[PDB]
Amino acid sequence: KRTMFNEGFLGDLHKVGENPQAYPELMKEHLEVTGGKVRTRFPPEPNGYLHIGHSKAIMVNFGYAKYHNGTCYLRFDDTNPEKEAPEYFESIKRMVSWLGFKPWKITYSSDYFDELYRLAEVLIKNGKAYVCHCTAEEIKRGRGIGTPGGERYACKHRDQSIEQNLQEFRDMRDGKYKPGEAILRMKQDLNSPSPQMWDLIAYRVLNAPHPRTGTKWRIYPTYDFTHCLVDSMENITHSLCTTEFYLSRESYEWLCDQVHVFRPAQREYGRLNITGTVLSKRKIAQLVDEKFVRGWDDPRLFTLEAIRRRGVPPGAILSFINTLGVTTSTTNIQVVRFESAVRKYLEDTTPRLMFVLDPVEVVVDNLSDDYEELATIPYRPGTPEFGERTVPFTNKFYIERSDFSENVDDKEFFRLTPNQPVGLIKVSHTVSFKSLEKDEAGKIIRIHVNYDNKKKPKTYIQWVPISSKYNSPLRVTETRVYNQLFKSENPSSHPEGFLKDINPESEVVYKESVMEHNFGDVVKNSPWVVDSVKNSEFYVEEDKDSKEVCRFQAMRVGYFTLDKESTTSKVILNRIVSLKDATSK
Ligand SMILES: [Br-]
Ligand SMILES: [Cl-]
Ligand SMILES: [Zn+2]
Repeated sequence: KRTMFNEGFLGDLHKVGENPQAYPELMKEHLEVTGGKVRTRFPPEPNGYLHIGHSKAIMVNFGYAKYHNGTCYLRFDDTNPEKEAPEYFESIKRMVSWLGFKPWKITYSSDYFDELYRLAEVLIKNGKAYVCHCTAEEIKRGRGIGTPGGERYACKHRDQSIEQNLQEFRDMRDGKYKPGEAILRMKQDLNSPSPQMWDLIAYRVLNAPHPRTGTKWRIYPTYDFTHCLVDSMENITHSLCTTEFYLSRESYEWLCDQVHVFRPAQREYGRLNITGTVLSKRKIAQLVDEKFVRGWDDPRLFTLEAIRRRGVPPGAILSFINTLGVTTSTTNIQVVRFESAVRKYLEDTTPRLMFVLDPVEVVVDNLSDDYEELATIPYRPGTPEFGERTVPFTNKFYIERSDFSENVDDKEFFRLTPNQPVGLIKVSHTVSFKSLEKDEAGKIIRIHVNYDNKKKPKTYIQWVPISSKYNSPLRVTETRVYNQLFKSENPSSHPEGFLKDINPESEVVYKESVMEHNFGDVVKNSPWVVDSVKNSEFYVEEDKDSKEVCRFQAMRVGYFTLDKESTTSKVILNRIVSLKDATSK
């Protein structure tokens, strides 16, 4: 019964209405508005695509609310003016939804600019802010900073009367200062040992339009100003951020107290750090721009869009996050570890098909054209709810080129050779080599065998029959096999730069693979959900029309799903992950 929500960091969280206040009477309205129910928020900046790390923030905030029958905001933190970029907003919405969560309301930090400005005047009127005209360097010097440790002291602006500050702030608003010539600073404590109390900048002059508020504003608040005040206005009961910002909790609470508003409870958890890839917008941008990957959703990347297109089930991500647990400590996870978790999840949940990447035609010389041995095969052993299907064994079929070898002295090779018969999955007898045919280039184009129907074979291989009756094979136009994008676990530390740690074989494309005809029924009945998952607390209902929900295990090959670009006419598969953890090879 124990999950991340009732133990560790989330388990130790306060109850609604039991977090400390500077002013006692403010809790009353808080409880009235919240109704004593949990209110969290997911407040991403809509200036980029979300990556795997954000899955933890999503699950933590939406999950905690859900667990307590409360609500979670989806708040676009658009505090800073930016160029229009709708794609980021919609992607964020899709990813939240993809992971199975629902915002009770969607808001923007910019929705509160009017109230934020008012509170800024309140802060000034309470003698807790001043208008400063110091340059960036003069501000650094006042903070004892090009190395730190120096003496700290106030500028002359800090002593300004309330009247002067208020007038100058209104002049900032009305465009009487150029950008940088004036800022509103919080009047905190320059003698404090904490940098977050060194008179933080609250408002800047930017003279730039805003997508939501147009040309209305010449001045904008900073994150230091907006985050706690918006949390307060939205009556957040649990403001959950990463420990990366633990130091700012002091100034977070200070600001609320200075303008006499409800003081929300900011509590910090350790973020998820994925190593073995690159997550910065600038570096991924380089990969995309220079064509190292196909785009921002390329399956080799660890953006959430990429992970979705790759075929990683959303429930696997949720389960993974829960297993790691949530505490004040960061979770530092290798790509290999994440991929192992996905692999195990897929092994528990996927239907199993016979699929041949690089097919070689096999002809059975001693079987008639009307011979048909119907092999009925469960979609997944030990999973009755997945049912079964049938595959016709005829006198013509395809096997993997890698499942035949002419080298009869290779004691490690357990498949088909001229001196060694091979078994076929769910087929009664083995097949034995008779002859082969090559083209001028020496490539094998056909193998003749006998069906040994009148000593056990070393292994049983997959096969795809040629059978017009059952429209077999299903022909796959393109199969994209993905390996590690980088050769090392720390690409950014590569001498010649991270781009030089790229793995040349990160994407291997196979053309004209062949698949058993029952793939059609697999597609039709996707997603395939085992009972254990259906009844778990991490079940995510997926869109049955999404391509990526068509996940399956290709026996002896790996785990695959349909790519975004796939169609019935031109089937395109992505390999989600290989069958097994790495070997020395
Ligand atoms: Br955060
Ligand atoms: Cl490649
Ligand atoms: Zn100053």
